[PDB]
Amino acid sequence: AVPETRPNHTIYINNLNEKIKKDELKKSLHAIFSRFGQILDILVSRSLKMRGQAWVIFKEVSSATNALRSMQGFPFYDKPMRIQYAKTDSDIIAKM
Amino acid sequence: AVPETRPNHTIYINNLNEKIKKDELKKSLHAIFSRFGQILDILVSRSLKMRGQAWVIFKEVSSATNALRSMQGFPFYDKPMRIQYAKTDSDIIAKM
Amino acid sequence: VPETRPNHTIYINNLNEKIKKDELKKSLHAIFSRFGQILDILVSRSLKMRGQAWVIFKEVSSATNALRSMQGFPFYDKPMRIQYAKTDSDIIAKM
RNA sequence: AAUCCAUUGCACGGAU
RNA sequence: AAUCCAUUGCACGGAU
RNA sequence: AAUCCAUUGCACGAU
Repeated sequence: AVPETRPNHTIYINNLNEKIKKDELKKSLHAIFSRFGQILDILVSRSLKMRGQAWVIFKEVSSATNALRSMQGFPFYDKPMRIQYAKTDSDIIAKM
Repeated sequence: AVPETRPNHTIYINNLNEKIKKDELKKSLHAIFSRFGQILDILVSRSLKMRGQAWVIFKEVSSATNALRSMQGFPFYDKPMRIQYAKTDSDIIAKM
Repeated sequence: VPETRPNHTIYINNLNEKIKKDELKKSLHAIFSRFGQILDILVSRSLKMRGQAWVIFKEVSSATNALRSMQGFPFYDKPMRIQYAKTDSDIIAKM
């Protein structure tokens, strides 16, 4: 009923400022989130259905959990980050 | 009146999505909060003054504290959870 | 970058500007003192300082618990917006 | 049950 | 590219 | 003092 509550390698961030372009958004997300552990990748698209959102894929679940708990609601480009766990494993995680 | 930050066995959650019925709310709250320690009870009522709200009663204060620090603002049925400590001991805790 | 790096001081903005300084400082101490010892709470109502406060904790763990636990929580009908101070408070920098 | 009005409320309502 | 309109969206748009 | 306009700002105007 609430699979977005289940710890995952990947955190799902939405309510992101949609004026930020892909390169700056990924650089900023990497600078903020890398103190929680090794990031495998950050997935951002600016298409209609994907804007305002990012998937931050951590090597370790423990890093994802500490990232979500620490950065929940953080004011980022004038908007509080909204963070859940990804509903399903990112392909790069499932592949391992 | 300020948010209550004095630790207590019980956490008081509001800003809950009032479309979720009592039995599903309790089941979903149990699934989220059981990772912080042993839950003694979850009190939900749908009366006028009690809807949007839940009391989660932890066996140890340490579990409430971790629950509040970790799940504050968690996007739960499209609304960020607002978590304080309960102002006063729940009855199950008081007769202990 | 630095506003996301733990610091002794938390920076709060989006505060209800109608709250006067004494009640704001007393209310912020009641909220934040439960996370650990507070060295100081700096509030000014000047044009550039209003809607904002700096809460200086003795230990960084207190500031981290405070920011994580109270992020977004409504205060005088406005969600508190909490970051780490970009630079150490003078009282910390001196210590 | 459902839709609608109203309710942000610290505990152990109204309409079709 | 920019501007305006629309979009809060769980993945691996329209107009000058 | 109260109110209106303006200000979302990282410090150590009007009756």
